[PDB]
Amino acid sequence: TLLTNAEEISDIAFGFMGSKALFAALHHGVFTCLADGPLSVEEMAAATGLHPDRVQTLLTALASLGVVSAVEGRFANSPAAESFLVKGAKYDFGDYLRLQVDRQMYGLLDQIEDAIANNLPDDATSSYADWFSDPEQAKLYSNSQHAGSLGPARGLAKLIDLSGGKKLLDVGGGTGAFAITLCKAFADLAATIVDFPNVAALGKGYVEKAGLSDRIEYVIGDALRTEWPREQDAILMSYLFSGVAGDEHDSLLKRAYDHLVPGGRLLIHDFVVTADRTGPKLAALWQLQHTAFTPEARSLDDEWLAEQLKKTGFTDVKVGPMIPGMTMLAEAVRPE
Amino acid sequence: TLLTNAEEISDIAFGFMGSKALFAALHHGVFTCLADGPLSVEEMAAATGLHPDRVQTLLTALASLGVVSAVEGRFANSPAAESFLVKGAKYDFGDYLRLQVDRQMYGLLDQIEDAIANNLPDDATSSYADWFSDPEQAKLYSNSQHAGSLGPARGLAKLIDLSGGKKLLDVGGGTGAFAITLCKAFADLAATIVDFPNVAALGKGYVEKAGLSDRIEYVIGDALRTEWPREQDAILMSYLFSGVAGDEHDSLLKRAYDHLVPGGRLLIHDFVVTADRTGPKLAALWQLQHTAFTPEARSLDDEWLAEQLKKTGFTDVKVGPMIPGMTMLAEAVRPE
Ligand SMILES: Nc1ncnc2c1ncn2[C@@H]1O[C@H](CSCC[C@H](N)C(=O)O)[C@@H](O)[C@H]1O
Ligand SMILES: Nc1ncnc2c1ncn2[C@@H]1O[C@H](CSCC[C@H](N)C(=O)O)[C@@H](O)[C@H]1O
Ligand SMILES: CSCC[C@@H](O)C(=O)O
Ligand SMILES: CSCC[C@@H](O)C(=O)O
Repeated sequence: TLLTNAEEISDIAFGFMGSKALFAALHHGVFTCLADGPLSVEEMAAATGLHPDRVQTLLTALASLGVVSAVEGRFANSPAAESFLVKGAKYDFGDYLRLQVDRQMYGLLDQIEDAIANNLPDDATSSYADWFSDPEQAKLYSNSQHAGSLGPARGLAKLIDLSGGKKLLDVGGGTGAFAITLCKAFADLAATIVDFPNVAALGKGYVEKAGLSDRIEYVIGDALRTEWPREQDAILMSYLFSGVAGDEHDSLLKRAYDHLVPGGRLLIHDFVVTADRTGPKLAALWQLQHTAFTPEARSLDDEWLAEQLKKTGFTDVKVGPMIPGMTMLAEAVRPE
Repeated sequence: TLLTNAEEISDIAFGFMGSKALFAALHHGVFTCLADGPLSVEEMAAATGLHPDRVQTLLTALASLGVVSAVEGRFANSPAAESFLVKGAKYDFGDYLRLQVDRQMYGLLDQIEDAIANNLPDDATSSYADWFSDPEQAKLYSNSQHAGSLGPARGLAKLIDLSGGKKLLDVGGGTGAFAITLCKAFADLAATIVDFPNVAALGKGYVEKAGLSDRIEYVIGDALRTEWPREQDAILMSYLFSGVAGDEHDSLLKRAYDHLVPGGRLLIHDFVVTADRTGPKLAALWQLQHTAFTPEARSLDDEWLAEQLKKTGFTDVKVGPMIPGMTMLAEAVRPE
């Protein structure tokens, strides 16, 4: 798409408003109340403790975005709302949306005007490290991040083969949604996670809870200033490049390569744009979001990633989509 | 449409990142830099005083949104960008977006979770009066609004005839964009604008520099508590109902009626949704925005509006589109 109307510009300009319609509805459990069938404005006001005129305004906004249906003064969940937004649904993720995206990201992106200029004040969150210094933020971000990564981890376990008592290193693997998943999935697979203290202390909870403190250890600290375990069969870097300065990118690949065993695989999951750089829109937007608290970030495209993977010494380099319209998966092999 | 895919939810959830892409770009003069022709990342890094990497991330987000094209390594302004976002463009409204919408509205919407629950915190901005008592806030808001309203004001003059010695009352007419424009058109017209002190203080500047001091006067204050002149020929309310407690809607129509000579016209320009509450999307979302700082706002719909107008006593009551996909205009005549 290339914009033509002033209205089309307005569509983009006021997109934050629609995001906040969804977010607010989530906080007040709107889609959960609709789960048992259509409701009038007044029936909703009673179910949520909101004033009728306010719900009318909230729902009207929702209906206009297709998130709910509006038929004869009664509103109902869209199929997508029933699947993904109703509390308890197998695929529910309203909580990732309202806690991490709304409570943290929305406000945080008020920083980009300064960030894309590397003009941040000191009283701004300028890194993951700085941000996570606040344990209750670290826990707020991780807890939803974890929840959100479980699905993609499963999809991941279906492509790669870690069978054969192997060793996994997840650099920046947070609270362990990917390692925990790949370990439960693969026989005799052991894993290390490199992540910051406050995050690491939270992962240790998720890992002991899974009953896997025998197979999964944290090397705690800043990955860039902390020794990794060498001779690993597989390295996972998921949303690491995005939250890391762009000058680290080359030496990040060299290190991954150096810490691999011959035939070892490197796995990079992240917001990646096509090389023509016209999308995918969700990934480009998320690159920007990360830049808000990572002013030195750069933009990963699939071509660049391919080429630098090869010039690092990797072979069998492949790049494909993971989270539809949002992330990609790059696979690399240190040669046998 | 009625959404079904998790990616469709995602489109909306992260729509706010795209608003911010546009805004950050306006703040740094991106499109004005692309005004003379296509540019590369280094050149754009140069003209915007941004790092080539942060410009790449920014422009890439912009391309995937449609705001720019991405060709042979060089970025270009979309046609819409050329004409609406380039400073000095005949129809430029970039400053309205980055100053009023980005610097004020985006942050204000952080209140809706509480505002929709009629439970804002004491430190929350909870009305126009509250908000504009801050002169910097009033200035920032009103210099943009004046600009974004000049075009629609010309459109409104072309739709109506206020000739032959008329008196116009513009309630919450702000810095007088409309009034100035309709006075410029109809040489014998006199106007009266009713708006808050910090706003009127600005308006007078815009009025004097137009050479209209003799024909346009302010009545400073909360319109709800201040006496309006009587025997008017037209009464304009443009974006007044949106930001006012729903409590007060009936009795605004009545006063307008009582302050009109027989055969005089009431004009209501505002974000109005349709009675089926299906849209327009943009009006529905601005209704939610105003509610963030007007917790007793109610949804203005077209049917209610025409009905209340007849209820109050008007005739020749029509409602039609005004700003495409965003606002409507309701015309009514007090019987001859
Ligand atoms: N320099 C650094 N050192 C250690 N951890 C880092 C880091 N930079 C970013 N991180 C961590 O990288 C993680 C990014 S968020 C994603 C979590 C997980 N890898 C997943 O895919 O679900 C965060 O947990 C953050 O704490
Ligand atoms: N209760 C009130 N009394 C006086 N002015 C009010 C008001 N409530 C809102 N307003 C004003 O109405 C204006 C809304 S913005 C639009 C201004 C102008 N009528 C235009 O359409 O371009 C603001 O200037 C705001 O200050
Ligand atoms: C930096 S948050 C990205 C995580 C998101 O993709 C998810 O877990 O669904
Ligand atoms: C408070 S929004 C101003 C109205 C808008 O539609 C414009 O044209 O500027």
